[PDB]
Amino acid sequence: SLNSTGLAQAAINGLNARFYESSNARWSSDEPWWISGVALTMVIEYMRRSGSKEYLDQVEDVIEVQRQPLSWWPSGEGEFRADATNDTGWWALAMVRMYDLTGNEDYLNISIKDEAYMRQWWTDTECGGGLYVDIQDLTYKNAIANELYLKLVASLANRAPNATIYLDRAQQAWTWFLGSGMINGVNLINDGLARDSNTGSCYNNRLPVWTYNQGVILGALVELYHATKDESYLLSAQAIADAVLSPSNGLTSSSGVLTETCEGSDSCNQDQQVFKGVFALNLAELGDAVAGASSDPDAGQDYREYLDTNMQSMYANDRSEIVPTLFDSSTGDLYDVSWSGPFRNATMPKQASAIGLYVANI
Ligand SMILES: OC[C@H]1O[C@H](OC[C@H]2O[C@H](O)[C@@H](O)[C@@H](O)[C@@H]2O)[C@@H](O)[C@@H](O)[C@@H]1O
Ligand SMILES: OC[C@H]1O[C@H](O)[C@@H](O)[C@@H](O)[C@@H]1O
Repeated sequence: SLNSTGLAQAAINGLNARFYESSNARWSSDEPWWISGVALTMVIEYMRRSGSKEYLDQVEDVIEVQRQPLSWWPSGEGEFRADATNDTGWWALAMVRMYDLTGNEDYLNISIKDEAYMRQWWTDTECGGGLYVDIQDLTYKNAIANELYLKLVASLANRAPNATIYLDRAQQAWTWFLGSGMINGVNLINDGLARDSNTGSCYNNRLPVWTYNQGVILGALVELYHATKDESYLLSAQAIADAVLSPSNGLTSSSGVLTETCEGSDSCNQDQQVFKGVFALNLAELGDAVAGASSDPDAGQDYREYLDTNMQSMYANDRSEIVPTLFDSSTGDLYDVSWSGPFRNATMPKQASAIGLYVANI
């Protein structure tokens, strides 16, 4: 009885009415810039799966302005090339989805510039591969910057000209990620790697298991499947997704609701508030690829049922509505960080995570 398309549009309206800045062509200048890129990916994804184009003009506005050289990183020379490789990766993947929606080669070209920019900080001399996240310091090869890069080259291997060098880079990047040790004994991905002070060897730093570090890798393995037709990539993604859905690992509550590790202590900062929706959208990409790769009608049913359970829970316990006025006739929905907990406030990262879950059910 739940229309995920209608609720996604209501959440996007709530996101715009409360957090969109027309004068800046950006959501919430007080919140991390990379989350505007995630929010743009959510809006673009809503339009792709629903067939709507209500926000196409707004998206183009954001793209044209945020494409300019960043005031805090002019050496990047615009095209979303920022001071952290993970910032560039989020916008690069948004530009891939923009190309998927419009077919405009201009957006694909941004994604190609972003790939070359990110590879500038891939080094085989530390950890045998992988790239750094802190461009200025080069002290952290974490999980998210390398999952974003892996998903980028894997997508370019399916859409860009000269896609062979991108397929070669994606297969080598996955080989490094697998052998890095960041995937642990229960098939979940820790935050990043640390380096031995004496030997220079790298090891899993045992930092928290974040939901979006279990999601972006699924989209990367799905794009690696499309380019190779090798179901081995899907099986590896399925093992990671299964670990997230298993209540023994703590990411799935006893009610079957996705729960970030910081929700219990109510310590989720601006970054962590958006992590859940990123995983949900990527899990929908896996479930779609799994269902199409087999003739079983029940293929991917566990992932679809999981997304539906979380949608209903957040529908009933995490929802609020903006108060309409005599002057502002705007309508929509607002959401907090916990998909099962109550509503205390609504911020842009929590709103963006909200849209991602609804779009994952479209
Ligand atoms: O919150 C957990 C993550 O925290 C850091 O990533 C977020 C921050 O780092 C990015 O380089 C920049 O975009 C910042 O603006 C952003 O706030 C990393 O430690 C990451 O590995 C963690 O998962
Ligand atoms: O304002 C500074 C600007 O650059 C920083 O590196 C990032 O945190 C951005 O999110 C922020 O908007």
